Amino acid sequence: LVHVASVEKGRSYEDFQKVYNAIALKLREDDEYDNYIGYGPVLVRLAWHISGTWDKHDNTGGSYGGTYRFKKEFNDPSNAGLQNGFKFLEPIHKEFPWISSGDLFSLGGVTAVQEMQGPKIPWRCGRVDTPEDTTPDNGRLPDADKDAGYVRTFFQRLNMNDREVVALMGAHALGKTHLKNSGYEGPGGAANNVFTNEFYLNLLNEDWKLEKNDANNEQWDSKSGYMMLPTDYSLIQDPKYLSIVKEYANDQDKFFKDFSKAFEKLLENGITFPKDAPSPFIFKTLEEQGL
Ligand code: HEM
Ligand SMILES: Cc1[nH+]ccn1C
Repeated sequence: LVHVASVEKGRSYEDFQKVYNAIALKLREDDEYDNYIGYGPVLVRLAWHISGTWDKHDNTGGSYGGTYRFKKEFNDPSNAGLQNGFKFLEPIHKEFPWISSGDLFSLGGVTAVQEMQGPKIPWRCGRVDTPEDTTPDNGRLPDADKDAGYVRTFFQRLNMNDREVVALMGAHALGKTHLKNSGYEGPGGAANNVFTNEFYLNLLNEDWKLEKNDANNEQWDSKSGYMMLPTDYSLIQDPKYLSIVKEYANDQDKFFKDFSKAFEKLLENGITFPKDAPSPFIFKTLEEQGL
């Protein structure tokens, strides 16, 4: 497979900035979802799940085809809880019917990170909706109950190296695990709808205890009321991952820079950009615009 980026006909930067502003205005507005966490965290989890199905060996999956819109992908056990993110973006797709699904789902993630005071993420347009039979089968997204070798081997399918994997995982400072969605429960820290390097500081500074939860799954729990998945806790059990965790805990700006590069890479895997294509857009936040 080759998936060539094709700009939505007649659209430029100012068009996409209007879709970004519509998602950001609605994030401000529906601030009550999930006990006042808001929809920012479920929207970056949706952009990572529609992107994380990519396989570098045959170029199948990834964000290009917008195939989460199909039942097979929508009902994947690993996507439980993302229906909420889908339902949020649905009025926005009725308002801007010209944008492709892959472009809207991925732009949802970019807008959430920047509006949660995260780094600016460069974003490219050009994903094209593909037919229901290009939908990847279930089972390509990662399990939580595993160790650092599984994590490393998994992320190699999307060709992510150690630094990219540790930077990407800093997003687990956001939102929370939910028992009915995944069999895990709890938040990762206190500031769960503001983007900071909190995931790393908690992993280095809390007194974590391994316990089983009400679903019979193990997780690491701390005195503070926080939790870590086995795959999260993995990052301080592997010596190469631990040096990077320490780096990001001591330097949030380095974390923001590397998260920005890795998250754009993740959202563009599997897509060829022609060099006539527009350069990546950097969108302004509501605040930058006085809105
Ligand atoms: C080995 C990698 C990963 C595994 C096993 C994993 C697993 C999980 C699980 C079990 C949940 C909880 C779902 C729920 O109950 O609602 C979760 C939540 C979340 N994940 Fe991941 N994750 C991984 C990587 C990532 C990455 C790379 C990102 C983003 C760059 C990400 C972003 C999120 C976010 C923001 C949430 C919170 C969503 C909410 O509050 O509803 N995850 N993850
Ligand atoms: C710490 C954590 N792991 C997954 C989600 N969260 C919040």
